[PDB]
Amino acid sequence: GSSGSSGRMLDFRVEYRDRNVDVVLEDTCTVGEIKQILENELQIPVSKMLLKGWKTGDVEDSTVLKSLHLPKNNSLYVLTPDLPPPSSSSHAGALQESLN
Repeated sequence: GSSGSSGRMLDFRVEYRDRNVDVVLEDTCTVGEIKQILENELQIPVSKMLLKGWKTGDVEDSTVLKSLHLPKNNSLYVLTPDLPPPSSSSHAGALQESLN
């Protein structure tokens, strides 16, 4: 059965322009995960997303949660400067051979 090893879940509340999403991942996961994760729920590219609001200055994706020892209730926020604003429909912006 399930015994011996235990993993504490962390509720990371990511406040994004669109809305606040709840994230749950063991402390074993890498800080970078939270990023790619938010994409599986917000469908947003980690590239356009900028993880911020850490515990100490700026944390590197090469760091693990268990390292920072985040509290039970966590609150983060994403900032997409490049990515355009959330709009139902728009006209401005045509497609044509051109790098992104």
